[PDB]
Amino acid sequence: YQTNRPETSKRLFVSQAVEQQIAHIKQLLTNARLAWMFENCFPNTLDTTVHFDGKDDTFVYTGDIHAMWLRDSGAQVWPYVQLANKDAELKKMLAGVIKRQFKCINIDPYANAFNMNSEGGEWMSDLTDMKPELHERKWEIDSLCYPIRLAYHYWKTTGDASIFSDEWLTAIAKVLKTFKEQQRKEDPKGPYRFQRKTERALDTMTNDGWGNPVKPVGLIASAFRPSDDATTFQFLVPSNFFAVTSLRKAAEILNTVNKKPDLAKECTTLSNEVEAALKKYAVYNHPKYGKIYAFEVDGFGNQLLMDDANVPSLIALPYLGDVKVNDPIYQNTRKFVWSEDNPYFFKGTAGEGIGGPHIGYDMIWPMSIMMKAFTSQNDAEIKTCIKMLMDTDAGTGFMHESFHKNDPKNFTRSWFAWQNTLFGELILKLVNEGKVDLLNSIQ
Amino acid sequence: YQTNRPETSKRLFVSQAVEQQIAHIKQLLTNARLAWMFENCFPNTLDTTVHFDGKDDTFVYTGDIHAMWLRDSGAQVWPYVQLANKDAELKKMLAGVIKRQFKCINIDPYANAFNMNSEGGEWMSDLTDMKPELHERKWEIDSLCYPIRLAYHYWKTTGDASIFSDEWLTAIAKVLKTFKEQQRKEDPKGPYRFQRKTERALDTMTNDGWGNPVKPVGLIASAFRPSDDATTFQFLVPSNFFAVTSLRKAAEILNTVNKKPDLAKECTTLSNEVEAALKKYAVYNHPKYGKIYAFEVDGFGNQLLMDDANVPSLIALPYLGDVKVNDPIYQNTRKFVWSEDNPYFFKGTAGEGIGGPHIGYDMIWPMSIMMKAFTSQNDAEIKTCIKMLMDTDAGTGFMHESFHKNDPKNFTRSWFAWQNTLFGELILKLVNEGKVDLLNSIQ
Ligand SMILES: [Cl-]
Ligand SMILES: [Cl-]
Ligand SMILES: [Cl-]
Ligand SMILES: [Cl-]
Repeated sequence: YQTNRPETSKRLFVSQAVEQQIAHIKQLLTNARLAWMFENCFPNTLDTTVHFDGKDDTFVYTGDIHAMWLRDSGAQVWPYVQLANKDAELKKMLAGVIKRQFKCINIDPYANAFNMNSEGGEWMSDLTDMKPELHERKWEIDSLCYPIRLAYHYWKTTGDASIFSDEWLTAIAKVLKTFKEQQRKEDPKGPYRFQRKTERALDTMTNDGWGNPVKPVGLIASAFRPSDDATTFQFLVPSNFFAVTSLRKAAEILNTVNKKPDLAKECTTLSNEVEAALKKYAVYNHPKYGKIYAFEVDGFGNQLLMDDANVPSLIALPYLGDVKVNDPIYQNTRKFVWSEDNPYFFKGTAGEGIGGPHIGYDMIWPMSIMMKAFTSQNDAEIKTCIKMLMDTDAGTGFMHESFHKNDPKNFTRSWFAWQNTLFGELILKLVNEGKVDLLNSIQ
Repeated sequence: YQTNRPETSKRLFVSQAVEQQIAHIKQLLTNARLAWMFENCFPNTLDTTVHFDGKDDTFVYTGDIHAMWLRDSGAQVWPYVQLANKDAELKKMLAGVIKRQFKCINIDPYANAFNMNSEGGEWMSDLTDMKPELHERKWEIDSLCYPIRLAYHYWKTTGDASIFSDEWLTAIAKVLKTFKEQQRKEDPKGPYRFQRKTERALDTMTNDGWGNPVKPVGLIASAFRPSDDATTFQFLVPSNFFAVTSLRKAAEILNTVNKKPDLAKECTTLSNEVEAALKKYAVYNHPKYGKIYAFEVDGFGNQLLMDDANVPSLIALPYLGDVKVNDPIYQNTRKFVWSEDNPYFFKGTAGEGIGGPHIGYDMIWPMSIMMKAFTSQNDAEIKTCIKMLMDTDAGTGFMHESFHKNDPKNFTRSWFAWQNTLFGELILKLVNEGKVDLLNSIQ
């Protein structure tokens, strides 16, 4: 099992703590293919996408899409944070990612994807207010949450509050401004409008670039989902849940570190407003499953019942920490989304799981199977998930965006560093929780 | 009030019976403005869009979109049928419209819009199987229903069954085939795929050209609506209702005229399947309004609650004859759609009514107001609607596609012959029902 990592000399960033963690997990695992896949995937972000300048900046590419997503970058380095106290260079690089993220938010808090400098690119032609520092300007609530999540974990783990600079203060004020704009209370249209001349229906917005109507009940409108597909009803439930938790983290930072209580209070009160509106509008009494969370709602009474593989998703709510895994409405939702009552759940000869309209019919995303494992309370279920992930990689040793339910050799995104990070993180979690016997029972 | 009709020498088709009807209504009406609008609108189709070859063919343009829609053409000559027994040339022309519609269906039963010959046009580059005889190929269930409706009413009025030729037999077989393909039972994708590179989200289809998934519960998928906007969930309820009725008319024709009892039974069997599925899936228990009809459903349990102005619409069900006007679920739906609980209902300084995502926020379609009048059981409501139509035409004396809720001078489609026909039809209906005194009470 020769590694599919790049040759040592070609790896973009090296962490001694990451290398020792990998050596350790390989030693513990008896399944040689699993160990090989772990080694391929866990460090892929560092091997292939990290540009650390040695000082205060880290730019992080997604993989086979050559720009930096706020979402991807916040996830791509997530499991490394727990190693930061053992590795000074790793710690500096992580602080650089967070500092870069806040600078990106400051450039445009509506934008999902950024260039390293001012290169422009193919989406300068989009019918929206573009700057050459942007790769793409799809408004996605979760773009602003992932950096807050990363920064909070980095701070709690390391005690290093120096990331909460004047650029952070500018950024978090932009986050509040943007979230409140997108409650669309005074104007159904507003400051964010997006169209693109494209054949892909979900890469442009309905109603002349304004999206489908919302009734302004307190939820935050998201123009696009974490899949980068346009929302159908703009009050995207998983992303609103993620906003609640992220604003509360922000409030704690603002009170404790910055002594900026007015901004903290604005975060707290907005979080409570969004949470109250989720309780009032995001629940659907399903005749089969009982009370479940809707995927998207419009505030008029429409509720879209589905899930999409991309995190934040319904199945992943407890992974991000937005609900407790025991939440009865979550457990009902979990049963619903992993069934043929979900329009984007697919089952065939090669496996089963959730995809979405991004790639279309019958294309299962490994992320959904990973999130089923992350949120499982049952060993047999976790084992089934891990074996499926091993048996649906087309022998590449990496995580893909999606694969066909009847043929894993038909797959999308060969080099998707967020997904590789998630797989490494999953295996590490399971080993650290004392479940190496379960993994070693895979023959 | 000088007429806005063309001068006599520029009128494309002249009917003696239509002129007699106009002169009769003008003499009965005492409101000069209303009489003027009637005269402008009722014959607009004949005046400006009809090309009858004197034999067996009539081509009918929409107005300011220079192609023939199966929907528009089937409605544009509808109110003239009742005059056909007294005007041989009008009769011949109507039979020519029908014959042309069956010819169109035989060219491509998935296509909405046709050229007179092989001119091609802007949409030849669409990502679908195009032919130069097509102006557009957006699959809309109602495209196949409007011709059957016209044909049945022409047959019942005139007794002329000569229109039900071998070309009809081919055509109705294609209708059955197409409807059944679009139940999507054995293949969730199927023979019809459509994308277009466009900034307009609803002018292309999701999921790589297949649209959003449907669970094959027996309903018929419509890729697009009568607005020409893509469906959100493909089992479009008003169109499925229209299909049931249209299939039963076709069964009657096939039994009585063509002596084809097996093909007739195939129509009836399908009608019964769609009807059963509408009962099981199309009803939503609205907490404010009671049981209502959903606008679109996917068969998985998703139901979209709204209405769009274009007929077939929810408000128009009794106009087309698909439900009785005192169906309790219909009456509940009627209250819901004409309310701010409908995302596409707008109220402003100029009036109120229903639009849709075709033209977008705040744009009300006169068709919705007309349909409210057509389906009204109250003289005062009827009078209010007629007054609103008169007060929202920007002084043009014609019916428009849409007008801004706060300013009727901001309007779309100055020359829209379907809409002009509907207005004439409405006024004629009210006079023929004995309600001229109501019309003459408008000051
Ligand atoms: Cl649009
Ligand atoms: Cl509060
Ligand atoms: Cl095993
Ligand atoms: Cl009056």
